[PDB]
Amino acid sequence: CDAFVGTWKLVSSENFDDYMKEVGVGFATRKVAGMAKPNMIISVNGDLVTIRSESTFKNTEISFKLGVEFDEITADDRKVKSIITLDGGALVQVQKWDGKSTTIKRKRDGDKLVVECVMKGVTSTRVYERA
Amino acid sequence: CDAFVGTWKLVSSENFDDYMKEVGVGFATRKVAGMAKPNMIISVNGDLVTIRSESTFKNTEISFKLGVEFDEITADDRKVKSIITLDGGALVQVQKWDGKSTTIKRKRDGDKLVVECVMKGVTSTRVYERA
Ligand SMILES: CCCCC[C@@H](O)/C=C/C=O
Ligand SMILES: CCCCC[C@@H](O)/C=C/C=O
Ligand SMILES: [Cl-]
Ligand SMILES: [Cl-]
Repeated sequence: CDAFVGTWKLVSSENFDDYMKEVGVGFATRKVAGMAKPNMIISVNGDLVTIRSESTFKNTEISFKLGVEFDEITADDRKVKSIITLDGGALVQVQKWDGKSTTIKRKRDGDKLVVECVMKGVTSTRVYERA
Repeated sequence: CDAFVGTWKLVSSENFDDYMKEVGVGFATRKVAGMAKPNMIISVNGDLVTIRSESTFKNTEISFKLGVEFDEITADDRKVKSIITLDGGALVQVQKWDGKSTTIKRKRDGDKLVVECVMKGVTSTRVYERA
């Protein structure tokens, strides 16, 4: 799971607004979230994975074990159940809440970390590179 | 558990260096950790409690359920097991790792949030007030 380890900075964002729309994120947060260029810091300690996201918007962190469901408060303040798994080199996170769910796929593409977020057919894609 | 909810800023620190010494935190981190004036953001969402700590030093966050042990990577990068409990108005956190343990008691005193950290008889006390 070490291919993801390191510090990553956002270099491109696509369709993030309609992904957020689909998730139920409100207008004001969408403006601030869409203007942020977060760093994403990923580390592994033994079996424990950690992902820190650092924007002007918010600073969040999740710590989790692969394939063990955990409770999470997302940056837009949803309380979700998440499970994160490693699937052929992609880190795949499923978040469930209030009868909905969204998949967040983190994968390595050349020198890039590509994050694909899907919910109900709406996809957002954010690309990161090492800082 | 709502007495702790809100944003808190550090107003005083006492004996933090020897507490850190006792925990095993290294010289360089002790300098940077001791110069930080963190904000501490506490929220409750249903049964889920969250504590964000925001310094120039690091931004961390733990999310937990009361009385349910969780794995944590501390700001100084120890992997610990923590259990947090509510004991007569004090939020009490025990961290265990490598045969050691330390207790972090968060309590309300008038308008202050008082954090008392103990390990092997060495105590540190940090006082926060609402930001
Ligand atoms: C701020 C809106 C929350 C929706 C999830 C989105 O942030 C995923 C980002 C990944 O980099
Ligand atoms: C940075 C050293 C980690 C040791 C725990 C100490 O930070 C507790 C602070 C509470 O406010
Ligand atoms: Cl690379
Ligand atoms: Cl008060």
